[PDB]
Amino acid sequence: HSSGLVADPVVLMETAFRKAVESRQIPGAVIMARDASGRLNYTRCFGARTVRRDENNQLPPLQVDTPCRLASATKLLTTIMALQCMERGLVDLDETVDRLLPDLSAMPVLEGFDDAGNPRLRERRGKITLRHLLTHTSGLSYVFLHPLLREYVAQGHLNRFAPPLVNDPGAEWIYGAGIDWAGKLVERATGLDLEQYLQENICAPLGITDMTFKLQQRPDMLARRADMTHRNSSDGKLRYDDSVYFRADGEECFGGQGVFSSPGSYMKVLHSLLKRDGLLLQPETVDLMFQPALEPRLEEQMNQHMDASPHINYGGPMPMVLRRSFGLGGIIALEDLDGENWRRKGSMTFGGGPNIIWQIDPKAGLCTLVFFQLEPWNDPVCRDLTRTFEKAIYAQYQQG
Repeated sequence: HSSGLVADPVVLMETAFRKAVESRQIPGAVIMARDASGRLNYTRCFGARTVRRDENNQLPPLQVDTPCRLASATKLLTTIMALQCMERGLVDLDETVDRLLPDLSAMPVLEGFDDAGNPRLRERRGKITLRHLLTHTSGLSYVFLHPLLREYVAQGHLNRFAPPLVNDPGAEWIYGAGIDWAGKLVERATGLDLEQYLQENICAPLGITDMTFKLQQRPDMLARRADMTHRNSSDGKLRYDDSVYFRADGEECFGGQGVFSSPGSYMKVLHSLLKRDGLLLQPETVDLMFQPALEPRLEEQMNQHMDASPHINYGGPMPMVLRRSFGLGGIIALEDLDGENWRRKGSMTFGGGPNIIWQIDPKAGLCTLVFFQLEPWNDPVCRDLTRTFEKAIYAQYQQG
């Protein structure tokens, strides 16, 4: 036409999400991207927050303000809370946790079992520090992940705080309860429960009114929450899952998994970190979070473990084989994911069990999130849709 007078990657990506909902591959999704400047403010919602039909045989929509189970996306929130304690001089990242976590310090290491089935417990060697807790290098694991803890529970010997360690601090990178113990350290250092601490130090500075460990105390959030959806392994179909986490909060605030919030409120956290606006942490402390924390020996072992474990895939949509490290808050990419087309070296990421993925990319000046409420973790459809979203957004952002 006439200037001034009266195949898109992003449009194609949005169509892909819409088709995934229409074909019942996913219940719905929320995708968000923000840049440091504020110029990029992209939010899109697709489909439903459940597969359970309401009284009118309708599926309630999944929205930017829908309360969701964050699962392991809670770990970044707890990391920030522990780092605020450090900034306020309540804890040193390299001092022993003995002073605030004598109960964790008293925990033995489970070595194995004797030929009669009796557990073989020994004393932990070396100090556990808050830096070990935040980097998953304390020797703490998870019952569902470790074969020794799996055997220890199956025999009837045992709550994220209860299991013995499986290694000494600094021996190896092991995904586990270290963030739950970092949350407990925050409570001990401040004299507040993690819920009150979260409200005063993460929520209030960002104007967040829907982020809590105590969902049962929020009937407004209960009325609007997503339900969990499960993909059946037998036929790949979507089913309603009555998640125990949506029924009761429990007494303990589990820093590694327990927060419920909306995608919109979670993006406020990511965006504050990307902008280094000082609302949650000093800019120097945010820079520290993105620094590779592992010595060469642990970096090599973590990479060998992850490259060999695509069935676990902590990295979610990141390439299966990549040079990574771990910072304070998530996995750091030590190389560009795909040259100038996608996440850059230095970007940090983590996920939540229901296929939630967050990433902050300081070099590119972008942060993105994808929320699903679909289990199990590492779902191929969610993975592919997340890669498609990120790649389309990076393309549009760089084009100008």
